[PDB]
Amino acid sequence: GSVTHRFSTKSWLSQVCNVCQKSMIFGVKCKHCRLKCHNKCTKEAPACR
Ligand SMILES: [Zn+2]
Ligand SMILES: [Zn+2]
Repeated sequence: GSVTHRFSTKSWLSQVCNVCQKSMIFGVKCKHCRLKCHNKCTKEAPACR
């Protein structure tokens, strides 16, 4: 079928990117593995195991 995980958007308030970690509120939820990362930051964040 497809091994592509679907990401979602989230922005609480006091949350920080789990990749570059900076002043902002950007987060993405990856299923199959369950991870959090900037709106994208794919260049920094690793590959969804
Ligand atoms: Zn980031
Ligand atoms: Zn995943």
